[PDB]
Amino acid sequence: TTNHDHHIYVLMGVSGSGKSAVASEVAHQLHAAFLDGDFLHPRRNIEKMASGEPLNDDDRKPWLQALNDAAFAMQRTNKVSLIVCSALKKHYRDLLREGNPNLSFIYLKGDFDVIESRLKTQMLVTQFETLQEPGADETDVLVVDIDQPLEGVVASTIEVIKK
Amino acid sequence: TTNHDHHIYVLMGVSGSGKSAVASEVAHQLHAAFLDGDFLHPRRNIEKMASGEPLNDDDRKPWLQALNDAAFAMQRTNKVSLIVCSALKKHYRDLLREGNPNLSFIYLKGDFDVIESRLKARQMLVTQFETLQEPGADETDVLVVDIDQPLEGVVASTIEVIKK
Ligand SMILES: [Cl-]
Ligand SMILES: [Cl-]
Repeated sequence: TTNHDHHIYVLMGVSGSGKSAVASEVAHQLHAAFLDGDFLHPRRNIEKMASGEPLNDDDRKPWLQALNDAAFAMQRTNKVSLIVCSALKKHYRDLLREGNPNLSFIYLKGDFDVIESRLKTQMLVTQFETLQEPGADETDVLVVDIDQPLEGVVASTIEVIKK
Repeated sequence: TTNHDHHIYVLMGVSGSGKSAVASEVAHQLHAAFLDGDFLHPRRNIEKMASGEPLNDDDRKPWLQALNDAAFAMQRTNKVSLIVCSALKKHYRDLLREGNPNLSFIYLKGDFDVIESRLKARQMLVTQFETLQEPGADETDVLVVDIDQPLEGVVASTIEVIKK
């Protein structure tokens, strides 16, 4: 039931890296399916998040699981699928990869100053702390330079789904 | 924690009535948020479908819960949220309504002739119209939109209805 011709792109990166804005535009340009993963967070996680707490590994497990099922669902009937999901850790990425050999990552990149100077500084401090940038041991990960205008980021995102 | 200034629109109707393609154009045209409900079925249902097995109320219960949750999550940070769900039974509509007084439906409506032919160009269909319970006078949060129009026409009509 995996359609190896079909593909899922997880747009990943810290909060404020413009993930949603990119995925939406790219998806309209490409007529792709699009799922903002924030929406799948379980009520508990949002309470915690909204209250001002940063989540941990076990808060995210059930969420990542939910993204995994939705990628599977989406690759059934869409040639190209986009999922916004921060996927900060390598272990989280692995959870998304399971049973999804046709799923890969677009890492919308930038460092602390760019992002901050793009915009709660603390939230942002903790994301970068949690971020584990994917090394040479993750073959299915492409990177986009977000130190550019939205339109250029979208286009680089496009040239990478089409490369 | 519902936010009454924000609103969720669920596009209902039988498969082939164009739900997803309409929602996308509207969502993009309105900088609105958009969730195609099909993507939230559990593995369970998706494996079943892969086996040409058409679902019953039970397969749908957890799917509909998941949707209800997404609706709520979506309305935290979006003035306008769009969700695609065929939602043919009244009981499913109420299942979406729970805790979401701020969610209504856009019933994308057309006779069988009109959807039949959209499908051929892409049995379940007859069955579908069969399962479809049309929302009566007692469902007050239901707007209807005629789909025997050019898609741009249908898109324009769904926006008209949301701005009402
Ligand atoms: Cl972001
Ligand atoms: Cl449809």
